[PDB]
Amino acid sequence: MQGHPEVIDYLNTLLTGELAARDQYFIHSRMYEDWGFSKLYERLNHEMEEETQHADALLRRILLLEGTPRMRPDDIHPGTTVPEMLEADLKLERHVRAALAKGIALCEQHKDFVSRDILKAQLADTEEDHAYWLEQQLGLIARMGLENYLQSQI
Amino acid sequence: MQGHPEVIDYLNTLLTGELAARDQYFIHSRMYEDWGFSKLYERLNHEMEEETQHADALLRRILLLEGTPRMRPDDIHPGTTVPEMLEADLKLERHVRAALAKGIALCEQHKDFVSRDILKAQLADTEEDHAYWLEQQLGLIARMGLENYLQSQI
Amino acid sequence: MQGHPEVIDYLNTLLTGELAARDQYFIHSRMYEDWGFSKLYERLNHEMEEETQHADALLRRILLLEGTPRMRPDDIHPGTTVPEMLEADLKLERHVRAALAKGIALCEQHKDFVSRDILKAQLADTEEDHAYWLEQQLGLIARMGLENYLQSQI
Amino acid sequence: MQGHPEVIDYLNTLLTGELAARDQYFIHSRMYEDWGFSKLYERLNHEMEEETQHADALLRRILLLEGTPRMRPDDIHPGTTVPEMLEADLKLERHVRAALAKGIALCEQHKDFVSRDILKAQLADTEEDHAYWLEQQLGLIARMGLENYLQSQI
Amino acid sequence: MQGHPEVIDYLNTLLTGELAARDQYFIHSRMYEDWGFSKLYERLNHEMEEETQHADALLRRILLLEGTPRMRPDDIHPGTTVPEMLEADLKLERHVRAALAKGIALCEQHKDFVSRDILKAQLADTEEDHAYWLEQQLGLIARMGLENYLQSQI
Amino acid sequence: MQGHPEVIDYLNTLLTGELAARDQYFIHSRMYEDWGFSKLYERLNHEMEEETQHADALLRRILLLEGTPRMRPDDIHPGTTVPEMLEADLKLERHVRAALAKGIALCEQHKDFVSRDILKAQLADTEEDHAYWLEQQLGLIARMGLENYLQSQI
Amino acid sequence: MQGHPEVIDYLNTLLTGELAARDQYFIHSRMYEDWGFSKLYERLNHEMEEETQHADALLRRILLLEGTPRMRPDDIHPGTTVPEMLEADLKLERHVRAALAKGIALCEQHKDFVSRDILKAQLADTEEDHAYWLEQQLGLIARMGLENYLQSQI
Amino acid sequence: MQGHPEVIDYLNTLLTGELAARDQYFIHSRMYEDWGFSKLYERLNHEMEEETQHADALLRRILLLEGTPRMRPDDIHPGTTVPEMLEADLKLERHVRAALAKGIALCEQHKDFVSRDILKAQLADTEEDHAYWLEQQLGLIARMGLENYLQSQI
Amino acid sequence: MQGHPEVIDYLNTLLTGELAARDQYFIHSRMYEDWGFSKLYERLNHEMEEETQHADALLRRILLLEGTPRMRPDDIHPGTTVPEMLEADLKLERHVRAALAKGIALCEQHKDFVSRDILKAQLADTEEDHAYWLEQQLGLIARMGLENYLQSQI
Amino acid sequence: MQGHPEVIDYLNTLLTGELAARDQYFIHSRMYEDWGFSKLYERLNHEMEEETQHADALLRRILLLEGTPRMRPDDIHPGTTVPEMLEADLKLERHVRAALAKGIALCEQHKDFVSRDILKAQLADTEEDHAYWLEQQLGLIARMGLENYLQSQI
Amino acid sequence: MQGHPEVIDYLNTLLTGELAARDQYFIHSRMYEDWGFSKLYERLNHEMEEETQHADALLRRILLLEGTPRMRPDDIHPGTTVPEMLEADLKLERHVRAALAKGIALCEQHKDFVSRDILKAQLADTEEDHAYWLEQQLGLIARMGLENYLQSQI
Amino acid sequence: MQGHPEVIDYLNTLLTGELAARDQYFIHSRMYEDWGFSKLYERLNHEMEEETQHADALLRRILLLEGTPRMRPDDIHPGTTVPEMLEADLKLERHVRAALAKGIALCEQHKDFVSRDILKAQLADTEEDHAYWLEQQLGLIARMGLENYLQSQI
Ligand SMILES: [Fe+3]
Ligand SMILES: [Fe+3]
Ligand SMILES: [Fe+3]
Ligand SMILES: [Fe+3]
Ligand SMILES: [Fe+3]
Ligand SMILES: [Fe+3]
Ligand SMILES: [Fe+3]
Ligand SMILES: [Fe+3]
Ligand SMILES: [Fe+3]
Ligand SMILES: [Fe+3]
Ligand SMILES: [Fe+3]
Ligand SMILES: [Fe+3]
Ligand SMILES: [Fe+3]
Ligand SMILES: [Fe+3]
Ligand SMILES: [Fe+3]
Ligand SMILES: [Fe+3]
Ligand SMILES: [Fe+3]
Ligand SMILES: [Fe+3]
Ligand SMILES: [Fe+3]
Ligand SMILES: [Fe+3]
Ligand SMILES: [Fe+3]
Ligand SMILES: [Fe+3]
Ligand SMILES: [Fe+3]
Ligand SMILES: [Fe+3]
Ligand SMILES: [Fe+3]
Ligand SMILES: [Fe+3]
Ligand SMILES: [Fe+3]
Ligand SMILES: [Fe+3]
Ligand SMILES: [Fe+3]
Ligand SMILES: [Fe+3]
Ligand SMILES: [Fe+3]
Ligand SMILES: [Fe+3]
Ligand SMILES: [Fe+3]
Ligand SMILES: [Fe+3]
Ligand SMILES: [Fe+3]
Ligand SMILES: [Fe+3]
Ligand code: NA
Ligand code: NA
Ligand code: NA
Ligand code: NA
Repeated sequence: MQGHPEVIDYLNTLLTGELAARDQYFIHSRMYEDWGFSKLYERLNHEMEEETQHADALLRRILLLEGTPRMRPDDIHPGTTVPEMLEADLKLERHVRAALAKGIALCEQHKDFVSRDILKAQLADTEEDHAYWLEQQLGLIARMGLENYLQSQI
Repeated sequence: MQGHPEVIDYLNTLLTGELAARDQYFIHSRMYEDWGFSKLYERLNHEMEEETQHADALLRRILLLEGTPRMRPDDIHPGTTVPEMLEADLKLERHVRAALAKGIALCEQHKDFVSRDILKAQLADTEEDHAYWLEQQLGLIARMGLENYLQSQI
Repeated sequence: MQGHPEVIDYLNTLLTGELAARDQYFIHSRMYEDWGFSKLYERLNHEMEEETQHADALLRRILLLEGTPRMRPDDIHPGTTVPEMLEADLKLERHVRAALAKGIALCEQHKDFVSRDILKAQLADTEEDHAYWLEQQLGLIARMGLENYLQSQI
Repeated sequence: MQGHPEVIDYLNTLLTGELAARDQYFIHSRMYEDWGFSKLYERLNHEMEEETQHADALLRRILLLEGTPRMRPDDIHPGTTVPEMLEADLKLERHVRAALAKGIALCEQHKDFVSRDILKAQLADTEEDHAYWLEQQLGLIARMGLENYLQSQI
Repeated sequence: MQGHPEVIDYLNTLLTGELAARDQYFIHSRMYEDWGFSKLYERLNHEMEEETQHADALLRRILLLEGTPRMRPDDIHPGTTVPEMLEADLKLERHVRAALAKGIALCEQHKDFVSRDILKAQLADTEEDHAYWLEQQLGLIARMGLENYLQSQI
Repeated sequence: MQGHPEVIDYLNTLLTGELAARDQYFIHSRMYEDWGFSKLYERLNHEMEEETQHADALLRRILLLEGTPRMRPDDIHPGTTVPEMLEADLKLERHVRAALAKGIALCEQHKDFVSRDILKAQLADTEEDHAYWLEQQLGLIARMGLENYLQSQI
Repeated sequence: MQGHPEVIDYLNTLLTGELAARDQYFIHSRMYEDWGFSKLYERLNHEMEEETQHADALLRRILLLEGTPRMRPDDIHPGTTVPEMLEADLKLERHVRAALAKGIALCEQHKDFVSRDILKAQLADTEEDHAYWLEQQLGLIARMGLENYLQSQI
Repeated sequence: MQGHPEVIDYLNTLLTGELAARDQYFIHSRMYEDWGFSKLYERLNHEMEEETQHADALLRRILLLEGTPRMRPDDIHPGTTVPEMLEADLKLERHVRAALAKGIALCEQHKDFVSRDILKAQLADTEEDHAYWLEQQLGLIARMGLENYLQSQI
Repeated sequence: MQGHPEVIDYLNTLLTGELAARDQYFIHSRMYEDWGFSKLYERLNHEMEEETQHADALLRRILLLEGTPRMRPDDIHPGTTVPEMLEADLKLERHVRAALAKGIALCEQHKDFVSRDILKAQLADTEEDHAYWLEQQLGLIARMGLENYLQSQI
Repeated sequence: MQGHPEVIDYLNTLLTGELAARDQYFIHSRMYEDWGFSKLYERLNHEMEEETQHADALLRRILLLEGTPRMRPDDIHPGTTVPEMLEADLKLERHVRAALAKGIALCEQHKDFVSRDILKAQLADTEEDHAYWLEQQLGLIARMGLENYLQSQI
Repeated sequence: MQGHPEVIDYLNTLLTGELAARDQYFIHSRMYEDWGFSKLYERLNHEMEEETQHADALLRRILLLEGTPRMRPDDIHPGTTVPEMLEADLKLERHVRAALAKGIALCEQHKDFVSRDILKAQLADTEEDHAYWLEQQLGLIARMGLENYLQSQI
Repeated sequence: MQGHPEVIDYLNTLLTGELAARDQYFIHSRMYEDWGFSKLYERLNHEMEEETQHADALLRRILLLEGTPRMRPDDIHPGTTVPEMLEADLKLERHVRAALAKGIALCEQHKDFVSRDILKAQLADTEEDHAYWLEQQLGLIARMGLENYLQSQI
């Protein structure tokens, strides 16, 4: 079934954003593991699997709409310390959030309600789970200090 | 069976106090969750269920005595930081404790011994579990400092 | 993540409406129990738990959006007979329904699609379960008469 | 295997009658549910599944006989109250009964004994279960009055 | 251990009251069974077992206090119709309630706190279960009429 | 609860479309079975059950909104060969898709968000499962030829 | 119990027809096995068991009616290729079908309704299972070609 | 549903025949038991249960057809020795067989095909099980002599 | 929470009494074991565990009230023969009983109802179990003589 | 532990090759699914998971050696038909094979035997499983033709 | 089978290194236990078992090659504080790593590929598990400070 | 994938060596069985299965490399007594060992690292299991004498 070219193009923009989120969590989770923070490894490894599923949903929708998926991830920007990595991932999730919300409005304007619903499901994941967890960690650092926080993530 | 109007009125005063305790623990438990302190969320969520049961016992007793329950909670006074919230809940429990003890004496004076027993059961919960746990947390903060304490409640 | 002040304020308006629905079902379910209608007690006790979950969803969303939840329930208006209580609860659910629908439109206008989805989930509960059950009971009373209906709810 | 054209045509007449019986029970069962009569919903939902199987048997037999099935249901005539719906379904079953009996005689005259047996199986269902249950409900209404009857079907 | 003679004598007064409550429920439960009201038989049979336990607690306490139990039940006053029997049992429970409350005050004045606690346990049973159930049945009769109520107790 | 007449009327238009989809899959699944293609029978039998559920959702929503459901299916247009039947079902699903999308926009304009959500759930089924499967079969025929495809569906 | 001589004689005619059907399926199933078509072996082996049961029913009925069974099978006419064998079995089943239908009419004319019912059970097997399966295979060959069909029966 | 008076009357004639068959097997089975032939007791006790089911089917059909069942059994004619009882039961079953066959023809002439099918089911039981077993026992007596036969039935 | 100094002091007086009861049962139970009376060892070992729990309840309550527990047991007065030990333990329990009852009155006068309830629970244990068992043993000795009694406690 | 810069750089070259292999299998597996070839979807989905593990091994080794992983995948070159995609994946695996073999020689020359072993494990996967499977599919197409091959992968 | 004398001698050099690693972990694990760090005891106890297996592999290989194992461990150099012990073990593992890598090159030059493989297996253990874990602990100390780190190892 | 001709040729040389080892163990194991040495039969039967797997690995690798396997086993040289057979098998394993080691060096020189790894796995089996077991048996004979050794292998 042929989708609207503007919707297909924008789904492709989101797809390359999700492939990048997957890859940023791939490097960050392994960096956390390398430093001995098993709880941060486990959380970010789990998020990497979740972004792979987000990407998969977009990729499959683009194919169903007879589009050609764009498979190059956006460039990523890993941190070099725990606070920088948490900040970098939060910036990433805020960008995804804004990009999804623009896509939701676009899908409504092109009367593609199934694509809109796919994006809204990911927006809820982005706001209520991914970004929220990151905000919580930065807030825990602010309240107990970085050293106590890092001890809790061994 | 028609209860004594003074006892019914005082049970209503206690009921609105218990509905408020339930609601203060509702907001505090969710604030703790929002900040990433799962152990404080779990404890205060559990206390919210316990105050709902305390309220239920009073509400049912008022109806059995052919009274009309007052269902508006007392106003609550949530804190804005972990130490303020613990303090606010302790002040709340101390007020409940005093209110229950006055009610126990009142029920005895009106020879309503079943109502008295209902209140004494809640007084033991208030003193030996609710208030006691809060005193313990504030004492833990005093002994290990706030930052170490907050780390323990993740 | 900072939500739009108008959306946060309106979520707070809905929250105090849900806290009230919880409390109206608390008093009504216990009144039904007091009169020996176990089936009405069980149904309204279950709805009280459902409104507590509705309130919880709004409260958590307000906190996630960096708002301060308003915890005072709206005033409630319990009935004094079975038909009055059913009517009062239906009036309550119709008001909730209208309030949610206005909030859904508001969330769309502020491009807060996750908040909109939270409200739409509650709107479906309100229309297809809560209000619907109440309409059914009043219709059963109309068809078999009040006395036969009350016998069926022992 | 090529069936007799008169038998195929008459099986088609019965098929559109069975598709209609299925659809009348579809609307009636959901109307009963909408009014809170779960026992009438369950019974008529079950009959809707039984008429779907009756239709299926006729449809498959028509295809086996190298006929082309007629898939438009006959028009249906739903009631607007419980007594009218029971009456309308009984009128429907009486019509089906007569139509099946004519078909049984026709199949014998064309020496199509397998088609005859298919119809006789449905005739027994129609007389001994479908129509019989409806006669029983109308008789229960006559003996205990409509209001007591409707109470029994909640 | 020698109890206070006034307390022992009053426990004996209560014991003969409990033996009577047991016997009134014995005759009423069997009358209900004789008329075909299995639910009233089961409830009053259960209450007869509960009053036997109440009597047993008093009898054992009197012996422990080196008193001689009085074993003649008070005279009972069975009804002749369902409404009269419910009324007669409610009058019985109201009398027990008042007698227990006087005994509680007496035990306190003689500093016999264990006897007081035994009586308070029975007072809660009397008010919150025995008398309450009877009030509920009479209220159900008032709301749905006697005939519908009796049908519900088959 | 009284729905908007334009929304009720349009839900009725969709209902007769879903009843037709159910019936087209009823005849097609049995035709496939008659020819020995058990895999096509099983798939289309399953879709017939899915369209019955789609119809049921619309029918129930119309009743809840105090409308009168229209129960006559739209006319159907069965094929006479496997490729024609697949094509006819795809044309059917494309029509359903367009009709649902118009209804979604209509429900939004009348601020009936629960009806809108019911339609969006069916739109996702229509696009991502029903129509998609049919497109896949026609594409398999194009890639391996009809004869090899039909062999795979025995 | 002495049956009618014309009915006994005709049952014997059918018995020798069923013994032949058993034997034609015996040779065909083993020929299919010899060529490597396990699915055709399994199907025709199963039909051979079914014809043995058909023969058994006739043989037992003839004995019950005090007749002497004729045990020589009719001559059979096996094919030499898969299409010829399917055709030969279909011709066989069409002959059985016609012979059974004549016997059904004969049994009715001699008021032997139990014999008639035995024949009608076999007629349904013959039309709806045995002949139908063979028609389906020939139709599959027509639709996908012989080579693809034979591959599917390995 | 009102049956044809001639069919109802004839079903009543059959019903009194089946009630008699039940009663003849009641006395015969107990006579066999009294003499120590447990195998004949068990067989005839089982047949008595089967005739009770035959009677039940006729009785229920007569009521469904709005007839009044005739409940007096036909007179029975028990034997006084094992060979006489077997003979008497065979004569009974032959009479039932003939009566059922006449009823089958009558039901067809009045186009009551469900009643006809009820009778045909009983006719098969009568011919293939009840009468057949009795013929077998008499034949066993003829082949091994009465004394050896009776030994086998201990 | 700061308790009343007079209540704390009196709880301390009771605590040292309970620590002594524990220790008197420790020596007596082991003396009984040393002489071969396993049943007296088991009973007094069990009472020693019960007094340890009584002491624990008082100790914990004193700490909760911000008092400093007094941990020196009162002096104990073990017997030298079975009758002397039973007598010594009964004297001990009578003293505990009186001390608890005075404490109950004191707690009421200082409106410390939770402390009062703790004491009343122990008073019931003291009267109805500990002292009662001892009275029973001395009474058994009086009724069967010491030698028969001691034989029963091996 | 600081690795040799030339080895770290070459591991990074391999890592971006493995991230690309993962992504080419991501798009190809979903394209196969979109066309209805479930067996090709399952195989390539499984290979995508295997390349993710290959990438993970390299990424972790680079971090252990105190290098900074390069996370941008190499560009990929998806096909547009089944034969092109198989060819494109085989070209990809041949390139990986050659790149790994060069890396193995490099690791030996820098006496990094653990890195060498990591690469040799992946080389065996590449040659004996990934590339081999692709060669097999192309060979199956050559032997049975593309259409028969594609039928086998439904 | 006679091994090369230079390879046997070098395996002996490695064996005495592994016996020493076992013994250094023996003393360190017990020192950690003595200080109350159960997690460091468990880890180093596990490494002591792993070095015993490394030694065993070398010892067995030397015997298989008809060499005489050297069983004196190299001298060890335990630390006196947690940071010194971690450092001392890391220095030990770095020395083992270098010694193994030299042995791998030596085995290749003498074409003893099985001995080489034994050493490479231990080299991977040394680099990727033993040394890596130690680097991680020192890095955790650097990031959260020694005191927080030691608390985490209780 | 086309392997290097020199590597393929040498793998073929090894393959015919492994086929011979399989066959020498086939004859030796059966000779041991024939003489009553079940333990030698079981061991050499197991080695025959192991050499079949070694051959299989080489054969499959040669095919993967697009070579043509040479399937003639090398000539074998069975012994005629237990000591001769053990010696002959040890000579065989020493030859295999040397042949594998030459092949390992050859594979490295042609940069075929997967083939090298296949050979190294077999070299470890040859040295550490096959040859080692044989050396052990000859050494056991030297230490306890042949007669005692043979007794141990019954
Ligand atoms: Fe998750
Ligand atoms: Fe995402
Ligand atoms: Fe995300
Ligand atoms: Fe608790
Ligand atoms: Fe409370
Ligand atoms: Fe509280
Ligand atoms: Fe619910
Ligand atoms: Fe709500
Ligand atoms: Fe609600
Ligand atoms: Fe049924
Ligand atoms: Fe039907
Ligand atoms: Fe019907
Ligand atoms: Fe009870
Ligand atoms: Fe009582
Ligand atoms: Fe009572
Ligand atoms: Fe599905
Ligand atoms: Fe649909
Ligand atoms: Fe559809
Ligand atoms: Fe079959
Ligand atoms: Fe047959
Ligand atoms: Fe047949
Ligand atoms: Fe039977
Ligand atoms: Fe019968
Ligand atoms: Fe019979
Ligand atoms: Fe005890
Ligand atoms: Fe005590
Ligand atoms: Fe005590
Ligand atoms: Fe794999
Ligand atoms: Fe790879
Ligand atoms: Fe690969
Ligand atoms: Fe390990
Ligand atoms: Fe080591
Ligand atoms: Fe090590
Ligand atoms: Fe082995
Ligand atoms: Fe080998
Ligand atoms: Fe070998
Ligand atoms: Na700390
Ligand atoms: Na009634
Ligand atoms: Na083909
Ligand atoms: Na004999």
